[PDB]
Amino acid sequence: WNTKEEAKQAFKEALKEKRVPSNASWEQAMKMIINDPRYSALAKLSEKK
Repeated sequence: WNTKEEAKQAFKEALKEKRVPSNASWEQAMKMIINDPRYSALAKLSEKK
């Protein structure tokens, strides 16, 4: 992604796919896409943005 906001949107989408609890922290939310190779692109993007 070339836009930080668009990156955040992609994260939220993956968070929905990972059924991330609304009471879960941002860090915990990212862990769901970090441990999942399928979203490794977003795991790195979260550091790029």
